[PDB]
Amino acid sequence: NSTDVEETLKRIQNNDPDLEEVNLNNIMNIPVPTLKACAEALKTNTYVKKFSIVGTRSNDPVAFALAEMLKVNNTLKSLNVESNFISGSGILALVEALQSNTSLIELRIDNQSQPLGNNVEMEIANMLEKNTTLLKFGYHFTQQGPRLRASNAMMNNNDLVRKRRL
Ligand SMILES: [Zn+2]
Repeated sequence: NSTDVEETLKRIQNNDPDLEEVNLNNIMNIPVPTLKACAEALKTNTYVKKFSIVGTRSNDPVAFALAEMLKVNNTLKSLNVESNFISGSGILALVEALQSNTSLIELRIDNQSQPLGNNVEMEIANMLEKNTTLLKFGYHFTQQGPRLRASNAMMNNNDLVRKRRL
């Protein structure tokens, strides 16, 4: 990944119309403050459609910052925070943000360092049922109950798109 992180941050902040996709995947020396800055910048950015920070050694502070962003941003379509060190608290914050977001259609939280746990999984399933705009959720539920409810929620949301198309 040869992405210029600082330049990318600047473009997000300036709402550069040519920046539709941000991929910071596998860049392992990005300071958390910089990732936090990207999240803050996205609050007012209207052109970035995809934001990915897979394997960036991100943690809860970054997840919470992105959760705040999701409640304000109404243009980002896909957020990927896979393979990081976000805890169940950080992940729950991201999913909870969906209660007040109708733009995001894809949220990938899969493969953090630690497991979420049944209690977090159950709350997530509940949240996915309260949001009707998300179409893809990147995560493999360990528990059957939450797994089926989430599978059904995503199927329902996708059916909505089909019924309202054109
Ligand atoms: Zn998984």
